[PDB]
Amino acid sequence: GSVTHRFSTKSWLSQVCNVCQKSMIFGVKCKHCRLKCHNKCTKEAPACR
Ligand SMILES: [Zn+2]
Ligand SMILES: [Zn+2]
Repeated sequence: GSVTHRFSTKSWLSQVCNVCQKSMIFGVKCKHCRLKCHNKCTKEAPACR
């Protein structure tokens, strides 16, 4: 079928990117593995195991 995980958007308030970690509120939820990362930051964040 497809091994592509679907990401979602989230922005609480006091949350920080789990990749570059900076002043902002950007987060993405990856299923199959369950991870959090900037709106994208794919260049920094690793590959969804
Ligand atoms: Zn980031
Ligand atoms: Zn995943």
